[PDB]
Order: sequence, then C-alpha cells, then structure tokens
Amino acid sequence: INLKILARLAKKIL
Repeated sequence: INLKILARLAKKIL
C-alpha cells in the first residue's frame, strides 16, 4: 500500500 507513505511525505513538504 502506498497510502501510508503519503502521511509522512505530506509532512515533509510543510
């Protein structure tokens, strides 16, 4: 699943 990866990737670009 690649959905969970987005939750940390989202924080990276904050």
